[PDB]
Amino acid sequence: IAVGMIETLGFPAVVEAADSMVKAARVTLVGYEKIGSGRVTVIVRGDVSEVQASVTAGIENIRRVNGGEVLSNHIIARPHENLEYVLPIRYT
Amino acid sequence: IAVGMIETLGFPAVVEAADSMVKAARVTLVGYEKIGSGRVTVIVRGDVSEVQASVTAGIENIRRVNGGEVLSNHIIARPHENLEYVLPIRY
Amino acid sequence: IAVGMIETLGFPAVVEAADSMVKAARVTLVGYEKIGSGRVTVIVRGDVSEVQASVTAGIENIRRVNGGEVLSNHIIARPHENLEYVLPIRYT
Amino acid sequence: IAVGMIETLGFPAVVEAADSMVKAARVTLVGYEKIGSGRVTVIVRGDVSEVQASVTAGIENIRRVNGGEVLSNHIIARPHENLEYVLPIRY
Amino acid sequence: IAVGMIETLGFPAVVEAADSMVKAARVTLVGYEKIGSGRVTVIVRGDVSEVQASVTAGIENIRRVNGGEVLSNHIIARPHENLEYVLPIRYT
Amino acid sequence: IAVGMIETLGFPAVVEAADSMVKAARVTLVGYEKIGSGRVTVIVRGDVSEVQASVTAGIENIRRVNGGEVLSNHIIARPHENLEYVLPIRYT
Repeated sequence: IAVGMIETLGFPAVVEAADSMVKAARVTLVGYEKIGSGRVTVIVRGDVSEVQASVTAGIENIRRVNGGEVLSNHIIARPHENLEYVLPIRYT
Repeated sequence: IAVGMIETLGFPAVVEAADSMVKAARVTLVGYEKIGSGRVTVIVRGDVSEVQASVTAGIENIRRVNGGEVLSNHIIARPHENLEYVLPIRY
Repeated sequence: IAVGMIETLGFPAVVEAADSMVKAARVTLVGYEKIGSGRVTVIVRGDVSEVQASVTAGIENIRRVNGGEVLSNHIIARPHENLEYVLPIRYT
Repeated sequence: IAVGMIETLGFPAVVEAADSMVKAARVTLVGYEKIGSGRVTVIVRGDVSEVQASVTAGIENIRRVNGGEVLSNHIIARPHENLEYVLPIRY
Repeated sequence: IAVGMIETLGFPAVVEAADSMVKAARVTLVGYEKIGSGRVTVIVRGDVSEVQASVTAGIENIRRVNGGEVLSNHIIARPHENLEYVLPIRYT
Repeated sequence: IAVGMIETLGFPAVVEAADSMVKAARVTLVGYEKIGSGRVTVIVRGDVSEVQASVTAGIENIRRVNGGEVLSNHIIARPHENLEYVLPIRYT
């Protein structure tokens, strides 16, 4: 099950990211990760083509946030099961 | 139920943002989020017109905070229900 | 009941802020908030004129701190009761 | 048992580092450490040759993360047992 | 009872600050505060003359820490009792 | 009992620091301290000459870490017992 993630500077931009992602395709938002320096990431899971659709919509719609900025983004089609136990990418 | 958000650099400005928001319209302040680098966000919920009124007043009143600064802001008229269970935008 | 707050870069300056505020007028120190980046705020409650006296004394006396810096400050005369439940401005 | 570590700026890149590491060789991902300033490290354990294979693949695959950056990386073939009880490099 | 405080960038320098302070005079180290951005403060209590002796020796000894830096420092001879209940300056 | 500490920017360099220190002499690694800004310190205890040997090896071996940087370091031969109760330099 693919994982998609968008990392933004600022929390309003991240919420737009999460909303746009779950709206644009059949993905589940499973998490929100703060790592400091104002950097925050939202994580979704779903079929690779859906997750690809989600992430693309996310990066575009953040342009509608005043003071919005995307710092990074990425999709992994088939994450190894080891990640599910160590990183916060898992269904809760 | 719409969600409105103002992110400031500095805590005094966020308090003004929160105060102004709840006073300008029928919205509820539901949260305060710290993400580091001095960045703090206040979050309100309410009808989209009320939330829109709250956020514009917040951005304007932060200007009478000594050292106050708005970094970002945003409104989502109809956030997806999934957001309620993962992000701190909930009652 | 008014709320006053002074935000400094550095913890020694914030302690001077708290001390000067409770000394200069009839206000109660109710809180100390850290939001990262070395930014720290002290919060007092009291009558608006007292809180105004406190905050003014605070900003001046921080000039006596070696390496002291005030980043921001603010007073709200009559905060909405909603704030009491979400923000740490409350009588503990 | 060797320990391998890749530190990145940004969380998405750290996920790729972790995924690539466990896929490139017989290593176990045992941890994720945040130390502030956006710096995050993933830690694996395994035989030194496997760990060496895992870390080089991690550094290489981070390059297909939009906005990804490696800050540091390192392998210790035979870390001292004292490290296991103090640092998050264990189980 | 006076309070003295030295804030450094970096943890090794704060240890030297604490050590030097308790060795230079009859003060008690009561606390260590982290506020982010590498800024850490150590806090002692004692009579104002002792506390003054402790802080000046701290500032001076930090200079033999490789990579050490003092960011700020301060003494309050008679802090208000309200401070004891809100800030980490007391005997726990 | 002496205390030695090396502070690095980045976590991989700190692990090398800890490993090199416990390997180069008869010292115990007792702690790891994060204070933000990517700054992390490892702390060992032992006889002053051993601790001196450990810290020296630590700073040299960090040159073998890709992206490794030492920000500060320091040894205190005989730390005051007060520090043991306030700072994380203790046999936890």
